[PDB]
Amino acid sequence: ANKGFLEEVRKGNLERECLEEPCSREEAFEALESLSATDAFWAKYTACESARNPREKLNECLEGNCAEGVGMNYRGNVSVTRSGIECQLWRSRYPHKPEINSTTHPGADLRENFCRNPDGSITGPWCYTTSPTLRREECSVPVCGQ
Ligand SMILES: CCCCCCCCCCCCCCC(O)OC[C@@H](O)COP(=O)(O)OC[C@H](N)C(=O)O
Ligand SMILES: *[C@@H]1O[C@H](CO)[C@@H](O[C@@H]2O[C@H](CO)[C@@H](O)[C@H](O)[C@H]2NC(C)=O)[C@H](O)[C@H]1NC(C)=O
Ligand SMILES: *[C@@H]1O[C@H](CO)[C@@H](O)[C@H](O)[C@H]1NC(C)=O
Ligand SMILES: [Ca+2]
Ligand SMILES: [Ca+2]
Ligand SMILES: [Ca+2]
Ligand SMILES: [Ca+2]
Ligand SMILES: [Ca+2]
Ligand SMILES: [Ca+2]
Ligand SMILES: [Ca+2]
Ligand SMILES: [Cl-]
Ligand SMILES: [Cl-]
Ligand SMILES: [Cl-]
Repeated sequence: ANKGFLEEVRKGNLERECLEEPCSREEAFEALESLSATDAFWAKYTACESARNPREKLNECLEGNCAEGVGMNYRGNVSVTRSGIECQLWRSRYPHKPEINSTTHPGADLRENFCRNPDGSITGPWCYTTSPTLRREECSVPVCGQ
């Protein structure tokens, strides 16, 4: 947050400016050292608004081992779908040509074949499946706070 006066003379600090106070994308950018880091942080940050209080809740959401809300914040290592289908590598173009990837969604952390919810799918974190007949399916990930 920018209370207006001279705080902006200080070098950006993520803890002070974004975690101890709400911040704008530009503030986050100033506090971080790259666009990559900014895209990643901003995606995790916005996906955790429903959990900014208390800090323990916010930190858990940002860590992303559990899904908050619809799970756009999820960054865990589950790579199998609900029905048990092994997830397809996000970077692979087979058996399904991904409409969603690193380019269309930077900061979504679409690594390997881990489940993610880059488009805010209502059924939670998902992944393109290795089954030729099923393009994508949601995964079973633990919900934050339960
Ligand atoms: C330099 C003073 C300018 C303000 C003139 C108003 C009258 C005097 C009252 C003083 C209170 C307001 C101080 C505001 C100001 O300029 O902030 C100085 C900054 O350098 C401090 O920055 P920083 O610690 O990052 O921001 C404040 C915020 N509570 C935080 O934790 O981020
Ligand atoms: C979750 O998955 C990540 C990503 O594969 C694992 O971290 C990687 O671990 C390898 C060693 O096995 C390192 O070479 C990589 O640098 C790590 N990837 C990065 C840069 O994040 C991590 O160990 C896994 N943890 C769990 C929960 O199993
Ligand atoms: C992302 O998708 C676009 C078109 O959908 C494609 O041009 C690009 O090569 C893809 N890259 C990834 C993230 O695999
Ligand atoms: Ca501030
Ligand atoms: Ca600021
Ligand atoms: Ca700043
Ligand atoms: Ca602090
Ligand atoms: Ca403050
Ligand atoms: Ca600024
Ligand atoms: Ca700036
Ligand atoms: Cl396809
Ligand atoms: Cl990868
Ligand atoms: Cl899905």
